[PDB]
Amino acid sequence: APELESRWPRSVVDLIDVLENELKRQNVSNPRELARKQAVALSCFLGGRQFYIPCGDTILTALRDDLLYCQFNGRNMEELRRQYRLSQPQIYQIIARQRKLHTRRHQP
DNA sequence: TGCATCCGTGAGTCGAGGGTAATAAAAAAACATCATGGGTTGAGTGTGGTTATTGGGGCATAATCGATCTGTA
Repeated sequence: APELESRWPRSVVDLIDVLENELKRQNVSNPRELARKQAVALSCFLGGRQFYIPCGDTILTALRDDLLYCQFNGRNMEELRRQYRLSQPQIYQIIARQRKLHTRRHQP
């Protein structure tokens, strides 16, 4: 049965909902139809091929990282370390990185 | 020389329906041939698998402030 599902399109189905919950959350008109055509593009784009999808929050780091730099206010280095369960080295690194990032924004 | 005889000629763009029909023999055998259906090749498209990683975070080993009790005219 699992091996039967191995080549099963069940994965396709699982995805329309993955698209649904963000589209419904973002509140756009007509979830279902938008997401199915949305999937068809992926099917043609990625038909019959090995693909590494960035796994296990790697993208979510970048968004976790952006908010943290926004809440870094110069003396709360302990506060956001509890509330993200991160550590001193992590905090320092992200801080310096996003600081350079914004400095490229303010500076030409 | 006169006679009949045959052989090419003769506009131009345009439109709309546009196709119709006097008749007729059956058996048999014989053969050709395509049509479907079932089975080997074979030709794929399908799917997991080991091994090259390059940013990131991390602990060492160093370093430059911040706050108070002992020594010198």
